[PDB]
Amino acid sequence: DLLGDPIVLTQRLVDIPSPSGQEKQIADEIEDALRNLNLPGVEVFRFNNNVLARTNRGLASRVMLAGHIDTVPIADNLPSRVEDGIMYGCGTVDMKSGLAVYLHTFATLATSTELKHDLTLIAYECEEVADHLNGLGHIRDEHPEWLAADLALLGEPTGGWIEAGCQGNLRIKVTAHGVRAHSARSWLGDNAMHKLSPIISKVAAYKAAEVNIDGLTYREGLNIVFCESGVANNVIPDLAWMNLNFRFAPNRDLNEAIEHVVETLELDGQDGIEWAVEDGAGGALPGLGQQVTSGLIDAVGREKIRAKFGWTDVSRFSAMGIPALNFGAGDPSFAHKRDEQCPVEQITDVAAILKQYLSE
Amino acid sequence: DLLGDPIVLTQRLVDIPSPSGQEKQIADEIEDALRNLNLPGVEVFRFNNNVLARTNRGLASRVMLAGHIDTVPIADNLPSRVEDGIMYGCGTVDMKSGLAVYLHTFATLATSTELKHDLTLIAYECEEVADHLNGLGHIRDEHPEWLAADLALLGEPTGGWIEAGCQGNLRIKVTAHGVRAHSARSWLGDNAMHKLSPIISKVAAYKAAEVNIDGLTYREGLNIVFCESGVANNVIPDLAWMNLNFRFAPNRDLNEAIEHVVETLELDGQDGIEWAVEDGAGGALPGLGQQVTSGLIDAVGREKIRAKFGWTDVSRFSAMGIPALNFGAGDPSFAHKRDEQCPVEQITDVAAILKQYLSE
Ligand SMILES: [Cl-]
Ligand SMILES: [Cl-]
Repeated sequence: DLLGDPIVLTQRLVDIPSPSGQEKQIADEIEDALRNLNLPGVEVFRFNNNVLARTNRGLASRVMLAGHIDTVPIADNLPSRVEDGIMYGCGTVDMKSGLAVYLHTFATLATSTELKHDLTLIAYECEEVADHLNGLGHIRDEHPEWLAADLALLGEPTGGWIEAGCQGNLRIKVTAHGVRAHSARSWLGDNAMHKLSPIISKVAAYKAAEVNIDGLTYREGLNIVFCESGVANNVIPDLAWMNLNFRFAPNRDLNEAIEHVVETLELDGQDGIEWAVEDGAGGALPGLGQQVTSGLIDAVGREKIRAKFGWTDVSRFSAMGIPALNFGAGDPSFAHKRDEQCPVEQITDVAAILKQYLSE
Repeated sequence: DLLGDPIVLTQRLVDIPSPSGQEKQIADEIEDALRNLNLPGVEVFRFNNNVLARTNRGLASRVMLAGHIDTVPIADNLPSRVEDGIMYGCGTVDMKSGLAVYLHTFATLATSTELKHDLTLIAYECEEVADHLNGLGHIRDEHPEWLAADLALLGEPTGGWIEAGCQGNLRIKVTAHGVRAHSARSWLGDNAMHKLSPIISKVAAYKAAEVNIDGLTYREGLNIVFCESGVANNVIPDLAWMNLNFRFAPNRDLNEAIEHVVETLELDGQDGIEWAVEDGAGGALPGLGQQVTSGLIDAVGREKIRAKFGWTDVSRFSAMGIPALNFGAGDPSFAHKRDEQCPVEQITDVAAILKQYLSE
């Protein structure tokens, strides 16, 4: 592992197969590439298949550099080979590029006297699987102190752009109960499916709330994504359920997001209707209006920064009270596509931006 | 085959296995039991596995006696054995009782000088299967003249009661089309499922119309019986469909029933929504207020006659412009139950009622 060059490290990390669960090797290499390379003041920490590292140069602000080392199950995309200006392979866009960059820059500026911000580097595992294996997850649960920082940056592929923060994510399953009866004697029973009619109506009528933050504009989303009901053409259904997916702006927290959905749809009070949260997640504030961030906005340009409507591990930091942004290489597409295309150029563009940000 | 006794014929017809498609034998026996028994003026007609027979004694009114000779697939219910006042077996309640009765009475009164009404007897096949194999169906299609009568009686199990007419049956499949999009960017797409919200609301708000006929009261039914939509928790569904089941009073015909549903739910005009009829069927008027029926009402009692909310082949006659009633033996339950229980008594009760009706 070089760490002396950005593009080489990428093609090096990509050629090391790391589909979720088997990040063992790529993790071990990164640890040893940092240890055998004896950077003074730099602390290396091995936690499962996560690799943490931090400097303690006193210093005012602190920047977090995080990225996942795992990939989606490989599909004839390894090893990698560069084809005239562009690198094809697996992971070239999903982190392994940004990861190479986040690693490279930390290896260099850790001992550079012109480092304006303390650095933490977290290369974590199992991002591509249920939130009970997530590397950042266990870290937050056992060693939260390591997450501490004044700004967090996630290597997620953004094509050199800054996709600031992320929106909260809430999935609720609304279930209506009735009683079976022959569809010709409907009155003898109670149509469960019809009970969702009022709740459905409010959802289809709901106009998503919208909020401005740091010059950015986040828009919410409330949609029915699953609706299943029925047992026979001549039987009044006694059971009907839905899946509501609520995407809330980073100015809300789960408890608020939940309370908003439950109040607006009147999930409590409606007889025969039960609801429950199947998945919840916090949003992420970009905090662009802070000095800790000033430099980075400049090294990228105010007109290359949009809001992230999706959800990334960026929230795990914002939960800790840490502003976070998505900043990586490769087009957001080719994400899990069986032909990840990453313009070899963006690798150096990003690495350049980071130095300008962390040196001014 | 006796035809000299009602209860014997029943236990005889039951012991002859006739699950849909194999009514061959039971059909052949009935034909030959009528032919070799040379009733003068009586015409016997063999059509597929249906057995028709009619008298032509001039006479004013004419009564139709119809019943299906087939059963639901047998399930350890044959042969049959009577257990102290009650007969257990397969078909003992689903027609084979009424069929025995309808046969018996036709064999007797066909040459009796005290027969007030001309008689047609139709013992048809494949009632227990899609309406493209139905015996009465093909008869109506090729030899409608045989269905001609002033009153029709179906041997369906009603436990000696008269279940008058039947309600129409309409199933429409409403389908909404949208466009896929990430549930966090819902605005980029169009939620198909939300498009059914207005139509669903009208259905859940619709109060079924209700009509009185001949002292009887029919109530309609409009219910969603199937609702399926969704492709992923993070994907705006582009496709959503429903199954509406409309049960209309016998004062409406299919074209009216359809037009009522389509107007009330505004199925035309709503953009992105297509609808289609999957199944339709006419209702059946009881016509109890007619002289042709006078006798039968008396031989049963005005307080043993209720309205049939379901649907029976009784409609196939009412379509021909012929009032029709459901009058059979055995409890309406035990219908397709793996233990058909028919009180051996009701066999003679019904046969008695019929004579009193057809002799006065
Ligand atoms: Cl996004
Ligand atoms: Cl009924």
